[PDB]
Amino acid sequence: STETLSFTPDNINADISLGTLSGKTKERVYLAEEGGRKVSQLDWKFNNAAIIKGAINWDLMPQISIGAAGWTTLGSRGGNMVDQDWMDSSNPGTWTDEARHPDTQLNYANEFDLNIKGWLLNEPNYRLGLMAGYQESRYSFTARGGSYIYSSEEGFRDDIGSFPNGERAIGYKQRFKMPYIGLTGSYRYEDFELGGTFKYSGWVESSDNDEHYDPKGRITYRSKVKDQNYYSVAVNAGYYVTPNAKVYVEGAWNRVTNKKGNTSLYDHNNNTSDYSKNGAGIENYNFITTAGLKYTF
Ligand SMILES: CCCCCCCCO[C@@H]1O[C@H](CO)[C@@H](O)[C@H](O)[C@H]1O
Ligand SMILES: CCCCCCCCO[C@@H]1O[C@H](CO)[C@@H](O)[C@H](O)[C@H]1O
Repeated sequence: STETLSFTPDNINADISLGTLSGKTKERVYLAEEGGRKVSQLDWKFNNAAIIKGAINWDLMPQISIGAAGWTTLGSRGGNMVDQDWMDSSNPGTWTDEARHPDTQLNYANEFDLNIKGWLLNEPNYRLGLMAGYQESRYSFTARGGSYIYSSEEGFRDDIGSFPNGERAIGYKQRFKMPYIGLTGSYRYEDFELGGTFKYSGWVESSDNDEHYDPKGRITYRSKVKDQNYYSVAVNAGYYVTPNAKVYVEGAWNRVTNKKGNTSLYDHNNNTSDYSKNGAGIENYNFITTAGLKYTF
């Protein structure tokens, strides 16, 4: 089993699949000089965005395998976005302004992953291995128009208006660099196979770019968070239609826990910039449902 000294650059298997990606990311702003309370929060979300997913696995030795994976959206997907503010420092906890944007879309999203697997168990009917790898994912959104419910000077959720259809918009990009460790495995009875994979990271580095388009309030925000936590849980079920062709179905969840980081503001109008330590926060989570084929050459 895992105690067999040999080399097999010959052992390779490919994995191609289709499915959907659903998720949500929360963009937060904090005021250091005010207890570090939350003052802004943008909630970008979207469901069933079609994606193509694939992997190439090299089972070089009984002890270790190398793998490269990736997925990307197959076109855009309309979503939703909500922007709230807590301008009342005497009542932080209840939002004072809420802007809704149904006209939002996930322009695109993708991810690649390179890893190594150290097999603890490697038999014909069951596999258990440690993992170590690196992943990078990107997201890009755009919100347009929408309605609001702001708070006047001496009022509260009174200034209930509406935005110019298509005007004032916002662009939001993100990047997640994730070095990680994991556990993967699968048991096989007859031609049926059940498997799972778990990932963890405490070294995540996320960064985002928020574009506020409006020849009036045209600002650019940039944030970066470090040593952020990441968790992932995936499970699959499949059948060996042929000795070396597995048809399978899979479900994956993953989360990036919120943490504070630094942010930089760029006001194009006044050509003024502003830096604020621990002024930003970033978090997200995703659900990936997929089905496909794993061919072992
Ligand atoms: C097999 C891969 C097919 C990829 C094609 C995806 C087509 C959907 O893609 C979408 O089409 C819209 C209409 O033109 C555009 O406005 C969007 O920007 C684009 O993302
Ligand atoms: C078989 C594999 C098909 C892959 C289809 C890829 C279609 C490319 O998709 C494109 O990705 C860009 C990201 O840079 C987006 O900005 C574009 O709006 C999107 O259409």
